[PDB]
Amino acid sequence: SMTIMEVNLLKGPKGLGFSIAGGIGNQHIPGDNSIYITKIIEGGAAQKDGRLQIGDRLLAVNNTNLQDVRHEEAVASLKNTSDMVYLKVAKPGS
Repeated sequence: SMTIMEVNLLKGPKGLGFSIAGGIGNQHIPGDNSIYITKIIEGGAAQKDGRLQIGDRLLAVNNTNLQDVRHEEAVASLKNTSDMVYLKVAKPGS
């Protein structure tokens, strides 16, 4: 089974503060189109909160499922969010 966590972040003065890779046409692992968190930016909301980690797979932002999307669409979904943002992640499985 998947180890799933839900994290609600307030963007704040420095924003959510994490980078993502992966996506359709931009695979992080061969055969895997998942979106992966690759950096936690110093000073951002993700760092302050502490729950998100490099290596997490970003499953959804609010009501938008990101399990099989283009990287550009995943980035857009993160930017199309208001001050409180629901993030659902899978922790490393393997």
